[PDB]
Amino acid sequence: SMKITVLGCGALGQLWLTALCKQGHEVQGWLRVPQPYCSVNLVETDGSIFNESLTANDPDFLATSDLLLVTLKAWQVSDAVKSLASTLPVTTPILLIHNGMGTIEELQNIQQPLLMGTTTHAARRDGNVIIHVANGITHIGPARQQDGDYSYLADILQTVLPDVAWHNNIRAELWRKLAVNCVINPLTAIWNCPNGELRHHPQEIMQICEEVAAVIEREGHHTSAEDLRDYVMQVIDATAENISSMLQDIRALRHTEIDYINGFLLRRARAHGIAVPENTRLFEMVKRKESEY
Ligand SMILES: NC(=O)c1ccc[n+]([C@@H]2O[C@H](COP(=O)([O-])OP(=O)(O)OC[C@H]3O[C@@H](n4cnc5c(N)ncnc54)[C@H](OP(=O)(O)O)[C@@H]3O)[C@@H](O)[C@H]2O)c1
Ligand SMILES: CC(C)(CO)[C@@H](O)C(=O)[O-]
Repeated sequence: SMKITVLGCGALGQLWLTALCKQGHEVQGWLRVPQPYCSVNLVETDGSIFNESLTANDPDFLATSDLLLVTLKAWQVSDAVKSLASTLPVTTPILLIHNGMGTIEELQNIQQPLLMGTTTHAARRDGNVIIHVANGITHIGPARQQDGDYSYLADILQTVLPDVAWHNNIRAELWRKLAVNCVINPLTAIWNCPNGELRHHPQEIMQICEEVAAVIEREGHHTSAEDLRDYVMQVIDATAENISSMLQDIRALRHTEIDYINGFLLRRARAHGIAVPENTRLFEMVKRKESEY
């Protein structure tokens, strides 16, 4: 029924391409370097394997797509989206799913309906396959004031890769994800540790949460440092044995998403005159680790 272009055919993109294929939707990948085909290779939670070769980089397929689904790293997002937006119909919604925040600020002139999403699914590259590590929920809603009700997408996507929840205002959700990510990613990348080690660092966590709560406050959302801290510990307790995405990036010598996590927090703090010494130091530490490669 649906025709979807997936931009960013990595771990997340392949997860969605597989799911969308199993429900009989028409899909293609959009790759950085144009190629004969997009190969999709996915090991599901049980152990089953999906192997397909799909259309890639077809501009006509793009011009007649019902949705652009974007599953790029946050620093890759807005240049890639801008370059596809003049071919995609002015009416086709663009759904951004990434960690961090700050991309919407880079996409103010997009004429398409723009949607933002967070997900707790986990998918990992293991050599040449993607492994679906965990199931989860994807929260989606409008990116901007002008973007309307595309809740119909949530219904459709619930039948593809549950669970999916639509929110008329997604901001609170982005901030709560940003808060946990400001804690776990830089600290794990710095200490080279599994998430669960952070349970030994309650003072540092709480210091970061106080800074985040102060900014979220000024951005017009009711929270407290204690509430954010409680949520960080839930996430830590749930993921105790995991290697965070930022630590995985570090270990693998890839560029990190720091500019859209703590980096974005710093941008919002500075815009309001909120001193965030601890987030600043974590940001500098991650940037430094990256300069060693
Ligand atoms: N994986 C997960 O379990 C998970 C869970 C929750 C949230 N997320 C978030 O989702 C986002 C995507 O994560 P991921 O883990 O799926 O990353 P990923 O595996 O690196 O996938 C991104 C893909 O996009 C490709 N790409 C880079 N620039 C492109 C461009 N300009 N045009 C088309 N393709 C391009 C990359 O190829 P190259 O690497 O060759 O450049 C890569 O295959 C991140 O913000 C991440 O934090 C991931
Ligand atoms: C919450 C989180 C930090 C758990 O590892 C995840 O967003 C990640 O790894 O990026």
